[PDB]
Amino acid sequence: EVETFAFQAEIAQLMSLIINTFYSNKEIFLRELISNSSDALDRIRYESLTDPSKLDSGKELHINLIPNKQDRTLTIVDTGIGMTKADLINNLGTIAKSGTKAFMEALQAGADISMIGQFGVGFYSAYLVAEKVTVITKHNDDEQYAWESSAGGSFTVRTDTGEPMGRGTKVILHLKEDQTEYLEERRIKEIVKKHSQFIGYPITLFVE
Ligand SMILES: Nc1ncnc2c1nc(Sc1cc3c(cc1I)OCO3)n2C[C@H]1CCCN(Cc2cccc(S(=O)(=O)F)c2)C1
Repeated sequence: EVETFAFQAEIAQLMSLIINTFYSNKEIFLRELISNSSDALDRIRYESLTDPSKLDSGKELHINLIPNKQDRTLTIVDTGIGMTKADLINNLGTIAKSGTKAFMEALQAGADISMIGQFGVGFYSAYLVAEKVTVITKHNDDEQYAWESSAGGSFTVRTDTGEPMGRGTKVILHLKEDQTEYLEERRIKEIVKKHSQFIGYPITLFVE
């Protein structure tokens, strides 16, 4: 049972801007996703101070980067706090509406796409390099879901039938045909070193 949803017009507008604007420095997507993973790892660590039981779904706090040339995917995996169905359908968009407006205001005033993370919507920078994004996520006290969107104004949510994760989020980037450089070990290493070098969690780059 797959549910189909329309993005708020403001989010659809943001995604179109990311897809349509000529902007050569696409590699910033990876910093934005790693930063989101780090923040989600922080969140579950903090929650666990008052309530140790929230690590019952996994004590290890880390990030994996998994390239796959057969599937033409780059997956960013974390064991952070995860997202609920209510998040995927309602709450993320509610919060992202404000950040999107500020970001577009800043772009008018002369900012560039590389500062998107200051507005809380760096996730959508995935669409610089991906034709489709699939998000697998599991939050304590909710089920594992698959969110998916190829932009175009809509997204889908299903209960995920795949391998159970425990707790956390997988962002699966289905890369555009001309963006397969982000599957190459040397390129990913370069980018993580340049932009994500002080992240306070292990980042494991899987080999093909
Ligand atoms: N890896 C990750 N792990 C966990 N979470 C991640 C994440 N990546 C992202 S970004 C992302 C990923 C997406 C997306 C949109 C975005 I925008 O659509 C499909 O998938 N988020 C979502 C976070 C990013 C920081 C701002 N919050 C606000 C918030 C909302 C609701 C509830 C709370 S609360 O419980 O603390 F009150 C807070 C959401």
